[PDB]
Amino acid sequence: APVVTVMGHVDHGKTSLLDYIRRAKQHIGAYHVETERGMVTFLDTPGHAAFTAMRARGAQATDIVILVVAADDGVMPQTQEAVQHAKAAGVPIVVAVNKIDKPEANPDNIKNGLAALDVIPEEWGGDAPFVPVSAKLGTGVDELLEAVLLQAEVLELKATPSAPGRGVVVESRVATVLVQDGTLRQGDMVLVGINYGRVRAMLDENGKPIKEAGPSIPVEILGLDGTPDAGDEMTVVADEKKAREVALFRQGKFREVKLARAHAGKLENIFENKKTLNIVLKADVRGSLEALQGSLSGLGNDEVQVRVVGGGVGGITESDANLALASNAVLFGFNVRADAGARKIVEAEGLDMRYYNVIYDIIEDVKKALTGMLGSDLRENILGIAEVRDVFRSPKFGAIAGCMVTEGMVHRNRPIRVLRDDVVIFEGELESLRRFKDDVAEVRAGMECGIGVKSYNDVKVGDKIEVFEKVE
Ligand SMILES: Nc1nc2c(ncn2[C@@H]2O[C@H](COP(=O)(O)OP(=O)(O)O)[C@@H](O)[C@H]2O)c(=O)[nH]1
Repeated sequence: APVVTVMGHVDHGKTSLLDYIRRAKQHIGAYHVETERGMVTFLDTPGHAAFTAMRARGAQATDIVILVVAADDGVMPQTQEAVQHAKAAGVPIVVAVNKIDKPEANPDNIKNGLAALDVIPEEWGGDAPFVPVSAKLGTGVDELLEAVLLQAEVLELKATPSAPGRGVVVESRVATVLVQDGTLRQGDMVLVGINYGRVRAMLDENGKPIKEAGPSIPVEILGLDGTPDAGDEMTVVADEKKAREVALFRQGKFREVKLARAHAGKLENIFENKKTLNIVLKADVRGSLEALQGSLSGLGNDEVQVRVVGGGVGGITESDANLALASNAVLFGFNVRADAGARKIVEAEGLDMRYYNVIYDIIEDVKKALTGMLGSDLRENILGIAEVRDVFRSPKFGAIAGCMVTEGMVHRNRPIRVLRDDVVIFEGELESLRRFKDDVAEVRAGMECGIGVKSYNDVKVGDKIEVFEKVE
């Protein structure tokens, strides 16, 4: 009885397939279906973003993952990101073409498009299965439900019924847990993550009250003193003082491990702490991604092997940061900046995150990291940010844009970058800046000004302008 997570591109059929499967044989976070070949359960929330977030806390609540693609407009970049996320942990991947109920959409380019992703099918090399399904039409459910269990061909031992409570939390709305090992008879003391309580309500997916929990079945518990996190682990204790002592020891241990990760996980400590140095790469364009991947694929043979575990085009989404945290890798943003959630995750944990705007710099830094004598605190710094709120261009010289300066100081003697959607578009120099039509040469923090950049008039609303100095 494995655990299934649905993964795929947006608007491809993940929710539709999950709903059809549930209806064939009240949203809490998980559900289960009984089949003659064997019971199989699914998690309500699909997508790799939620899958890796709980992965990052060592939960490992996945057994088999299924990709859903479409015969039309198939294998989009998010599908590649999802398969990367599934392979980083390491699980068998079962793929399924969903929209095979379209006006002659051929499920043939999908196979040889996904083949060049280490998802080689059976008829090609014999590595992964391919199934035609259709949530709308209904043809293909039986094949998928047989293949999900057929490809689950590991020992699958343990999960002993008579065992102490051991499960993982899913959704802390009252909460829900999908227990891995043991039984969850109500009334006994329970330690759910950093939390203590007693089992008073033990509702099921359909709301029918029960008292016993299956080996790999979900259950919604209610009665705890509050709300734990979404990736913690739950067990059974006996003494409330024991639970409190365990909670305080967990505070101490987490506070120690955060500093240990922020220390050893930096790029500067690669040689000291093989080890198969992992990196997570983000680039502004596909060419600068492929070139960097080809350069970083081979670097050092006898000592340390560098393998890229990510690779995407756009800003540093919090899913990318969660993947890097789970894989304990090093961020690498080439001409791309992080978002708010990525900034939050990087601030919380260690997450060595360094930016670059030159291809050679990344190879140089990685070579020194493998060598072990790299220099620290180099390659410029950020000294000011402004947000563009209005762009006006008179028909005599149109380059001025109104900007609100946020958390920094913008000046005239330093080069600038202009970026949209956390992606840079131009890196030149500052031509003019003025307040109240007065040509001031220094704008403080929190102020408002009018900025015009030389030899570039394309600024729009909601941009960002960063000012930096090459300091060595
Ligand atoms: N023709 C056809 N349309 C489908 C099929 N499956 C899903 N759809 C449509 O595609 C959309 C899928 O959206 P959905 O998967 O729920 O969004 P997501 O959860 O963000 O991926 C739905 O609005 C359906 O109407 C199918 O097998 N055939």
